[PDB]
Amino acid sequence: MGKNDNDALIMCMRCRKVKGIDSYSKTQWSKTFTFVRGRTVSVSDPKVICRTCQPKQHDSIWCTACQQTKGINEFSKAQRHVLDPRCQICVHSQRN
Ligand SMILES: [Zn+2]
Ligand SMILES: [Zn+2]
Repeated sequence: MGKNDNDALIMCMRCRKVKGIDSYSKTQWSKTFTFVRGRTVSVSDPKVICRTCQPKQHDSIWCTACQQTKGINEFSKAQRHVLDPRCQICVHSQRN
């Protein structure tokens, strides 16, 4: 499960930087090999990027109740429509 085969280093095509499963996501690193006839096989040419090389953005809503940035996950849909969104926690704190 990592006796010595965990020293594999995948070259990044983005920053031409070579790193191990450390700087490589498990999902991306897994693409280094595929399953054939029920046998593990190394991909001929696996194209992957670094964790930082890949994009990462998420929508959020500014709250004036606590003056803290929060995602839309912890924010009700209606709270997003209003002109003054309030965290699902702030609303239960201000008794609205
Ligand atoms: Zn990279
Ligand atoms: Zn708030």
